[PDB]
Amino acid sequence: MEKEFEQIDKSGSWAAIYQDIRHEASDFPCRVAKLPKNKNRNRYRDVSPFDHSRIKLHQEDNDYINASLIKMEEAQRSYILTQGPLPNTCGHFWEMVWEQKSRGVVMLNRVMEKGSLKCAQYWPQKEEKEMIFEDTNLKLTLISEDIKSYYTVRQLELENLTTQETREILHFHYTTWPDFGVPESPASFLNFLFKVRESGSLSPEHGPVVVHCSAGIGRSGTFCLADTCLLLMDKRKDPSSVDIKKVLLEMRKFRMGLIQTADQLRFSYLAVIEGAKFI
Ligand SMILES: [Mg+2]
Repeated sequence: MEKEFEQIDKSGSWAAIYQDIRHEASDFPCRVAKLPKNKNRNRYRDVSPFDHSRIKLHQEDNDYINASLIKMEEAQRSYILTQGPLPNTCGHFWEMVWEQKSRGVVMLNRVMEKGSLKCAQYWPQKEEKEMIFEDTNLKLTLISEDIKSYYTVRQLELENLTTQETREILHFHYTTWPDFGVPESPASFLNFLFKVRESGSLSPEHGPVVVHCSAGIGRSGTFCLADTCLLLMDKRKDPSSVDIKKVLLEMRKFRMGLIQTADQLRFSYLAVIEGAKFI
């Protein structure tokens, strides 16, 4: 992978490789996402979940949420990629976390970036000021918060108000992805991924991890692509047979737009290369 990276870098063909992936990426219908009754549940008109892989809310009237299940068969890893919650979809977001039995939520953006709101403040900021989502009958409480230099980890408690059952959720918040471009080094991003792994949030004893940024495709795609490639390098008899382009195209069968720029594609290669040297 490193020799391939050096060749693409020296030939200046990141844009060409990226455009070939965009050209060959799967094109599946998103009929449910485009229904008029779901207009207020979507953040960007160009980012919708495919019907075949969308997560359904266990709701009789409207089961729609902009979220997709990415199921990586060989790696035995699943992820739910979703948009950053909207002011009216926070209850739906936490209903999905509850119903899917997720242990972790991975957030790759700040609430405000470039002076604009990228997602609703969907979790409580103080222990004593819990949030109640009346539409989905859930209460959410901040249990603890550990602020580090490149990321913050929070323990949240989700309570189903109907039964009074509770579930503990870990919120992994990468707070240092630059407003423009990608990080210069993948070191902090890889340390973040390893901290998510260590928590058990990506493990098969739990529901799939819920990952989002604003659209849930750019930085979200880089997170899952790096994690899956590293797992395959550890599992395979020939780790050099792991082709990041092929893994990305496989992921793109489940949600559109994963990796939004040639810069993110180059960053994903860099994170996999540096991650493999570490592992
Ligand atoms: Mg306090």
